[PDB]
Amino acid sequence: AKALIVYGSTTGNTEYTAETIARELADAGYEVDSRDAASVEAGGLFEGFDLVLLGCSTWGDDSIELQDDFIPLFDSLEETGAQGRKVACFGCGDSSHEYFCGAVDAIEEKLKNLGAEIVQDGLRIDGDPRAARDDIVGWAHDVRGAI
Ligand SMILES: Cc1cc2nc3c(=O)[nH]c(=O)nc-3n(C[C@H](O)[C@H](O)[C@H](O)COP(=O)(O)O)c2cc1C
Repeated sequence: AKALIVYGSTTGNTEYTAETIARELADAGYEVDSRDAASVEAGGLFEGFDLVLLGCSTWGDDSIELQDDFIPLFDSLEETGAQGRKVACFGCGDSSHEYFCGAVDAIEEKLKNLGAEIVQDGLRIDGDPRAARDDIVGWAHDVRGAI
């Protein structure tokens, strides 16, 4: 009944993606809360939520880095209340890079170590998200059925 959507986005790709997802969940009857990573703090962030969706863009010149706003959260993921919590991940990227949506893997690896429960494989979007719109909607739909 309650979902938290936390996103880290620079050029607004991931932000558009997060809000598409939320419409999908709010439509199915969930109570939704969307938050910019810049605005939140890690201590008990997952408290009171049945499902969490975390999205981030991928950066870095010579190594894989997470979006700036997300870093603090990622760093203190141990304090969010992730053990046994149902999560799913997403992000925007560019397949011209070697590690296509490398942030997604990093987060997912981190969550499993914490004992989170990963409901579905992460959504990884190439180029412009409005052109992968049906894919976003498809995923939200799948996420829903995997609960
Ligand atoms: C210097 C740089 C490095 C990037 N590195 C990667 C990468 O390793 N893997 C990937 O999929 N995308 C990579 N991308 C691209 C972004 O993630 C992409 O432009 C994305 O749509 C931005 O998402 P946002 O608006 O949510 O910030 C990089 C972009 C730049 C400028």
